[PDB]
Amino acid sequence: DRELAILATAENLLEDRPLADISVDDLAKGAGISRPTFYFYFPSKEAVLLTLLDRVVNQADMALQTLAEDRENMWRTGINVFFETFGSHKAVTRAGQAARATSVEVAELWSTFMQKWIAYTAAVIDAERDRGAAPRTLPAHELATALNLMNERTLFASFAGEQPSVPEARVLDTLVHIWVTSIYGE
Amino acid sequence: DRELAILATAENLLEDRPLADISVDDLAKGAGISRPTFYFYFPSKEAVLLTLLDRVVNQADMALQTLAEDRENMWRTGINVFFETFGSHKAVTRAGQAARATSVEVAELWSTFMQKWIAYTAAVIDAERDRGAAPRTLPAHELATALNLMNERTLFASFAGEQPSVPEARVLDTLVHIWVTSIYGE
Ligand SMILES: O=C(CCC(F)(F)F)N1CCC(c2nc(-c3ccccc3)no2)CC1
Ligand SMILES: O=C(CCC(F)(F)F)N1CCC(c2nc(-c3ccccc3)no2)CC1
Repeated sequence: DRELAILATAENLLEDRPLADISVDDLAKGAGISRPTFYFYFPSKEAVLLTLLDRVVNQADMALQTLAEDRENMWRTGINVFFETFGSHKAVTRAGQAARATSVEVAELWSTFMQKWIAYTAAVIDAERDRGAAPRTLPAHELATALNLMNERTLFASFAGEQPSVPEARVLDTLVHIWVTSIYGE
Repeated sequence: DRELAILATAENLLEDRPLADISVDDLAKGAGISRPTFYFYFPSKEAVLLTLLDRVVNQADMALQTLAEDRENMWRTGINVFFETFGSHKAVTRAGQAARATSVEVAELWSTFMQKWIAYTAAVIDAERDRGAAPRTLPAHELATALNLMNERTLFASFAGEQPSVPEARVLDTLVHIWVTSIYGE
């Protein structure tokens, strides 16, 4: 509604600058509403970012669910959900990652979804071991945890152009290599 | 001197609480000096953390240099330098990681050492490929980047007891598995 215009404005401004340099006034002005009208839809600019991040993590989650309904290509398509979804929302991903430090709600959102994505990873590794396609090496949930944390750090360093980082055009191939060798390697 | 007592005090208090809840007064009081005497040695409590982190990253770096003067055990000993060094300084590591967001000096320190550690990793992978012990798969510097970023995120999640995290007692074996399979796996 006006809610969607507030969310579009905040995502648009986050591309230009950090949430510290965005006023509820910029957000109201972008959405064609007054400041007190903003406060009807959101308590803070921090609450706007939480909603933007909730939409992006659920978009990734729903795409992974769709997939779940050649072993290298299987993992590549799964990693690609996160590459494309977060890569299509870099400003929100970057701001949301930074807000984990200062928002308990943002930290718990991120934590909830990582636990879900790790549990799905471990379940697929377990299924691969059960069909005899993968060796019983590390505990599957521990392997999944380290690989998902690798993806989190690597994808977000690439998207931010951090030094150091894998170039964005090389990051999917890099991560697929490490997943497939670590999951199938004896 | 008095400098060492300020640094010992700050590391001691960081174990109890975050740098936000430590006053220059706590630091002065711990070191048996006055507040203005503190300002003779350090401009801010933020400068104390920068020095503490510089000492820890250089301790790791010097231990790695010592090492550099069975392939699974080679990588295990190298990863162990970082596990033991950072694991022996969890309060400083945790505070230092958080300060990357709000200190350019802390972010550039961390960046400098990651670039060095990635370049050393890539050089060892290159040497392993040159002696025919490792296959020419991914670009060595891209593989090294992702593996080092994996270690950074995984070690620091374990030490902080984040949810999710690999249990501290399982994190070295977890990371050695993923390094050896990804470096030696075809
Ligand atoms: O990368 C992230 C999370 C990234 C983040 F958010 F930063 F951590 N992944 C988490 C989920 C992984 C997965 N794929 C499949 C699958 C199942 C069926 C068919 C195809 C694939 N199951 O689990 C892909 C990689
Ligand atoms: O884990 C980190 C960095 C961790 C951080 F800081 F979080 F990123 N490592 C970076 C350095 C790696 C390495 N080991 C050896 C070696 C050489 C000779 C003999 C034995 C080992 N060469 O490179 C070990 C893992």
